[PDB]
Amino acid sequence: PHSPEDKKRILTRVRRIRGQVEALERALESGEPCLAILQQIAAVRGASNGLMSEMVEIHLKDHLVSGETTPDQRAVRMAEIGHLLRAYL
Amino acid sequence: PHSPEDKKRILTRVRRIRGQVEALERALESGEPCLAILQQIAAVRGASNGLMSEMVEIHLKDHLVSGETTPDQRAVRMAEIGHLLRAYL
Amino acid sequence: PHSPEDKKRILTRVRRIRGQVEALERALESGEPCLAILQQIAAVRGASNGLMSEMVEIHLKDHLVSGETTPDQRAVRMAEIGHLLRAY
Amino acid sequence: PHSPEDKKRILTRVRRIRGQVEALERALESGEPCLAILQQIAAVRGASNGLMSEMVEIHLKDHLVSGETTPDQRAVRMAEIGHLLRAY
Repeated sequence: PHSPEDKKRILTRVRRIRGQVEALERALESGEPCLAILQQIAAVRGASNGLMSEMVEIHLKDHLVSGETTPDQRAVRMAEIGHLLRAYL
Repeated sequence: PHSPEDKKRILTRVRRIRGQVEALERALESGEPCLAILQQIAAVRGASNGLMSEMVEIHLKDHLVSGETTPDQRAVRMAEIGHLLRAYL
Repeated sequence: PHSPEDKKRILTRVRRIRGQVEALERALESGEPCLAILQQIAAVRGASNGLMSEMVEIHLKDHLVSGETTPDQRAVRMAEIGHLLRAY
Repeated sequence: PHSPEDKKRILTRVRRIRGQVEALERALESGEPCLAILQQIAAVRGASNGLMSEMVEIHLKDHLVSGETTPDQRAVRMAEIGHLLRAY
């Protein structure tokens, strides 16, 4: 995220997830039911996906859309993400 | 896909999928075992995913990287597919 | 799918997919815009997933839930399906 | 997870996720480049997915396969998980 507001809202998502992952680690140590564990992991998966989507859009918008850039510059930028994107599906 | 070669290899992938979807429809009519159908379905999901990844990459290369475009042009192009990408994950 | 009710609803999904894929093949043959093509491929991927889901739930219910089975019988049936679930 | 080995290996996955998320939280606080962050976020998505996968397989084996259960018991257990599978 380039702009402060983007940085801000991504950090907010990450701290939420950290909290979920901490709650999940507690439940494993404390021997909480298998069902609950499965549910918590599903919540973490959903939130990680959601974070990935927002972050992909921010990155593309910041590096491929904005700025009086050249196609050569944007090609390098696209290549850096290409591996990430293939994996995303 | 803009270039003829890109159009060609996507059409090639789609025809492959058509073949699978045709075979699967056959297996359903023919009362073939459930496991096989589940498998054939899994292969179609797999090829559909792979087709998506590749097309996303081609589209991003053709509309966001290539061409002496303005940031305004790229924003319209990015918005046209923003929804697809969110949906893609 | 075992039951007629589950068998109709799966075929209906496939024929729907068939149609989308033929339309997609048509748009590629006719040289239509990238955007249109991207959008249909995305609709086909989505329909592929929905179908995978409906079919997984059917298979689990038919082979793991229904029937007075032994854990051994269910272990075999589960194993043939497990790798698929991992990929999904 | 029921067995100690399935319990250890899931905890090990969660702790590694914990680590990645704290590392990610760190890069954001410190103002590191966009690309690094996208990459770390992508590794966490990947790890979340793998964990979901492993846990689904563990849950299905422990509650649908193992144990002299009735189809009625398995139906209740299956329904509790069905939604999760669809979204997955």
